[PDB]
Amino acid sequence: GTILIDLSPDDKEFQSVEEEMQSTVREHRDGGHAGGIFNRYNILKIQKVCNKKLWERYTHRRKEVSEENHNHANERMLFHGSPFVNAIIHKGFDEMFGAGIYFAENSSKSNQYVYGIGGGTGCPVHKDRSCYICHRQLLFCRVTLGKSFLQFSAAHSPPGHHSVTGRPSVNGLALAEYVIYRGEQAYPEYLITYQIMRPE
Ligand SMILES: CN(C)CC(=O)Nc1ccc2[nH]c(=O)c3ccccc3c2c1
Ligand SMILES: [Zn+2]
Repeated sequence: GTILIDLSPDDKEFQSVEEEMQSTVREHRDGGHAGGIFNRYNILKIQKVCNKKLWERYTHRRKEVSEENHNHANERMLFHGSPFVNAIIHKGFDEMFGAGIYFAENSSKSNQYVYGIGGGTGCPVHKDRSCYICHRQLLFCRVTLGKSFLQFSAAHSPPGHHSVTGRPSVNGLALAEYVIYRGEQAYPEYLITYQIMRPE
């Protein structure tokens, strides 16, 4: 029962999401090996994901979490990159910091997983991990963290916790990464279609 509502570029909801994509790009310690070499994206399309089943399932668990955490869901908007975005938007999320589902504040970190682990073999057409041509897709997701276990960084949550926060302890300009272990603690709210852009 998933529908995808296309947002117009002049829509304020389109604009606030593009600005989160763009302003959270960083350099990566692999010099672009996994995700490509770029400072910004070309946003081709932003679609709002509407699914009543999956939404109700998210909100039910969010209420459970907040009740176990002094009425605080600790809800964030985070990026998720995966080859299986198609399954995720229709079926929901299913089952470094464990065997959970990973999310990032840096859009460019999630971009490293679009074609698979460590960027896989790159795009299906050119086998190029820095392809400036093929169309990529990321999810921008509403995620319930509850009480998050702090991990200073370079299955189930820990007892009494609802998620893990990977705090970058060495990396200079990195933002945080997060892990949940219950698929129903995240709702995929926007599907973003884009290309990475070659520096001039
Ligand atoms: C056991 N690991 C090789 C599996 C793994 O790394 N899976 C995986 C799979 C997909 C992932 N997608 C992300 O957007 C992401 C963002 C920040 C950190 C990790 C991820 C991410 C991680
Ligand atoms: Zn390509």
